[PDB]
Amino acid sequence: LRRFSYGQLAAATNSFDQGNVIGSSNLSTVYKGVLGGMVVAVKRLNLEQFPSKSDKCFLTELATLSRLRHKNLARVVGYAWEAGKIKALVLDYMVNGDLDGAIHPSRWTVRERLRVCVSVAHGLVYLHSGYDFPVVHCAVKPSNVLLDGDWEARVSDFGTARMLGSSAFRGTVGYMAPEFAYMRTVSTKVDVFSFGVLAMELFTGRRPTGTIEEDGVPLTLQQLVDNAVSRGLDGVHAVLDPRMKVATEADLSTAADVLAVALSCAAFEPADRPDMGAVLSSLLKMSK
Ligand SMILES: Nc1ncnc2c1ncn2[C@@H]1O[C@H](COP(=O)(O)OP(=O)(O)OP(=O)(O)O)[C@@H](O)[C@H]1O
Ligand SMILES: [Mg+2]
Repeated sequence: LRRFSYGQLAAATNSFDQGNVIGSSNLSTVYKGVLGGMVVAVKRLNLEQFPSKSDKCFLTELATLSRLRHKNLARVVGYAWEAGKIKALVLDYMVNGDLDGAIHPSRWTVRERLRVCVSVAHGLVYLHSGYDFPVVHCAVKPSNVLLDGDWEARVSDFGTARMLGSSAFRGTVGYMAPEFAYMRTVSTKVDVFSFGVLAMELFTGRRPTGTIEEDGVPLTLQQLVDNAVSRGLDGVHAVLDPRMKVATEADLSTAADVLAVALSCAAFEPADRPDMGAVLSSLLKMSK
């Protein structure tokens, strides 16, 4: 875990040039950087506008990510920490962007999307039980899944992690377990829920925003998928991502099986949700 200066990160990011921006939110800007010539991502918190959650998310990401390692997790290289000037994480650069960009001939066949689910599941199994204490990520969603030079998925963005010991929901709310969104309850099951929603979006191509139908009742992504799965393989086909090739029985059957797993993950009651271990198990049977 190297500590970097402002000047070092300024130089690496070409003076934080707009053309090096590879990612943005209200709370941070992520820059491509080059330090032995190692390519990195520099996640720079927005200290000027949002000092106190910049601090919370900075320290959370730094404390959490510096203790963890796994092939399906983002990797921290170092940080810069100069109050009032810069707080930044220096991360392994992931050349193929994030899963949100990948979702919204194509490489993203049913098998390749199943592979991403498996990879993310490995990351989440490690978070929940591979370290000395369970780490709950709390923001599982496609924009927090990055892609390798080998298109291997990596769980990223630990700014909301906790260590234990038109639309229907806009922005990121559609990914959140109800007990997490409404009461900030944190358990490993909140990540199981979000993983279910991620998998649904990955195979339908639909953000989990949902829709207010015209009686004013919201149709969640989960309910859309539940209705399709209940209508059999032909129902599932109707709801799958139109940009995804679904030609063989095997590809449709595999996608149907993922959505059935995703529906169990997104159960309303936390106790009805499987653990990530059983989720991984189901997905590993489906990669055979
Ligand atoms: N290591 C990395 N390599 C390449 N791109 C990255 C990396 N980390 C982040 N990005 C890009 O930056 C975007 C946002 O970064 P990140 O999610 O870490 O912080 P955030 O924007 O504050 O979180 P959120 O978007 O959930 O509010 C990602 O969607 C991704 O496209
Ligand atoms: Mg974040």
